[PDB]
Amino acid sequence: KCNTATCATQRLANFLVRSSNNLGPVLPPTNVGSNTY
Repeated sequence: KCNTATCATQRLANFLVRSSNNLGPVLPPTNVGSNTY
């Protein structure tokens, strides 16, 4: 890192901010057919 975590984390921030992909707090697509069709 340079001084704090963000300077360093600026690259992994992605790893985490993008990590929300699996969580998917929301999903316009649909939420009733995710096991068959």
